[PDB]
Amino acid sequence: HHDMAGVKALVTAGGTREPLDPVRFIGNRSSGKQGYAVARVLAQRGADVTLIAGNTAGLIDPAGVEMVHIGSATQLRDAVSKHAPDANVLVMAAAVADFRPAHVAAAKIKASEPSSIDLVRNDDVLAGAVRARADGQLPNMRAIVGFAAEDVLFHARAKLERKGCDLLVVNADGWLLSADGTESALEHGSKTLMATRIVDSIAAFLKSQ
Amino acid sequence: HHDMAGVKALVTAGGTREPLDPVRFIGNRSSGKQGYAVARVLAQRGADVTLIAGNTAGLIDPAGVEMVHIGSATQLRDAVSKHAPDANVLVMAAAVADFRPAHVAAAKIKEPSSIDLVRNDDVLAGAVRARADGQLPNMRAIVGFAAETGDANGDVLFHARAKLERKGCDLLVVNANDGWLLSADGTESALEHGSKTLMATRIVDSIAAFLKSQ
Ligand SMILES: Nc1ccn([C@@H]2O[C@H](COP(=O)(O)OP(=O)(O)OP(=O)(O)O)[C@@H](O)[C@H]2O)c(=O)n1
Ligand SMILES: Nc1ccn([C@@H]2O[C@H](COP(=O)(O)OP(=O)(O)OP(=O)(O)O)[C@@H](O)[C@H]2O)c(=O)n1
Ligand SMILES: O=C(O)C(=O)c1cn(-c2ccc(O)cc2)c2ccc(-c3ccccc3)cc12
Ligand SMILES: O=C(O)C(=O)c1cn(-c2ccc(O)cc2)c2ccc(-c3ccccc3)cc12
Ligand SMILES: [Ca+2]
Ligand SMILES: [Ca+2]
Repeated sequence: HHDMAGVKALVTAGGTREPLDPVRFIGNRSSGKQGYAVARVLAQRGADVTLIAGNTAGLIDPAGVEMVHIGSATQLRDAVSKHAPDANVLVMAAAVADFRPAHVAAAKIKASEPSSIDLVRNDDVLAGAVRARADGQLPNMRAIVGFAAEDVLFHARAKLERKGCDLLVVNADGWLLSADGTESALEHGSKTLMATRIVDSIAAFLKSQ
Repeated sequence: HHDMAGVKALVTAGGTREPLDPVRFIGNRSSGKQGYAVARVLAQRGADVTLIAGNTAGLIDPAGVEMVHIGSATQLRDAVSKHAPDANVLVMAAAVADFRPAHVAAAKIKEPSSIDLVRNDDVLAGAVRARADGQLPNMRAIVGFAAETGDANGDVLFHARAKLERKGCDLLVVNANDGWLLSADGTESALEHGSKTLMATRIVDSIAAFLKSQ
């Protein structure tokens, strides 16, 4: 029915774009459609949803959802730090870029030997939240959900353990891993059907607390 | 009303994406909207339009336009080499990536090594040379695009004119009034801002004009 009534949820979706200069960047192919699906299903089940959106300009804003638009992985981090204290549930569906150019040209780049692009690591927003909650800075946080693309279960359970989040959605082959040792598989169906299985898992996790 | 009837037009639009692995890539912010609008305005005036499209702002295939979807700059070059002998008009509105990664992983990449790069071919320049070398007998108009600005190395117009001269195309459509239509005869025409549809009309009108002089 409306099991997420009154629940404050913060969702990230899409891929980030790390500028090389004002027009070029490093991007990824994540559509963010799956992240929009969870936000939509959450708003559909009563949650007060805020959505931070990356490279998703051609998607429809989900109904009833407060939209936050970002560009790079660092802008996403700032937006998460800004909105996370108000959330009871955080869903990190963005394909956040793992690295960024070490230098950003303030102008568009233009004849002999090609340059290489030095890289620097971007901050792990999901770990930083897991740490903030463990440091008592996120008293409202009842659920932190991560995503992973990957024996997948070997990599998946190891990644769930390293992130320290409450649930890991891997391949969304597709599985719902709980820190409780629960393993469920995600029947590869529609993005709506998988967004229902995730929120089913979230509402379920919230009740055990 | 149908001035491009019987004209075979080959159009490129959008930005290319140069893969590092299956999920990451190097791209640019090109929407493809002006390139699609020219393809649309060409087909509506009777042309047999083929549109080679890379990354766009989520644009819809125009009706009555033959679509070819490409990813990287090398795939765009191959697609243009394949279709150019049949085209009478080439409109290179795509932002073709000048470089691509030296190595592509077939799987994703879990300290980091920098990204080595290798240059991509200049697809528009190769078309100008092929026609000047007689390999494109049907090609009557070659059109390039440029987004230029004024900097410590020269005013926008200087950069724009230099780009027309180095490329050697018949027309250079320059954005920066919105921009310029520079012809290979030394003709220069401001591009008045309008919708992408209206500006596509001033462009095709310029192309039709050049084709009449040709
Ligand atoms: N800088 C980053 C990178 C990832 N994540 C989040 O952590 C999960 C990681 O996804 P994954 O693709 O596995 O990224 P990595 O943890 O870096 O793993 P790998 O590089 O091996 O793919 C996702 O929820 C993503 O939103 C994040 O918050 N900040
Ligand atoms: N590898 C490339 C690069 C550019 N172009 C084409 O050439 C025209 C001019 O693009 P532009 O990038 O403006 O020319 P460059 O010489 O790459 O510009 P710059 O030297 O300013 O970077 C465009 O129509 C584009 O489609 C191309 O065909 N192949
Ligand atoms: O030099 C040029 O004329 C030139 O176009 C480029 C130079 N870089 C570049 C070199 C080294 C580096 O560290 C950072 C950047 C480019 C990067 C990307 C693109 C591109 C990609 C996709 C679509 C369109 C354009 C084009 C260029
Ligand atoms: O079709 C589009 O709108 C698009 O994406 C464009 C990509 N380039 C482009 C960018 C860099 C480059 O090196 C090569 C090509 C453009 C250049 C000019 C214009 C344009 C021209 C006239 C009026 C309005 C816009 C539009 C594009
Ligand atoms: Ca990653
Ligand atoms: Ca260029």
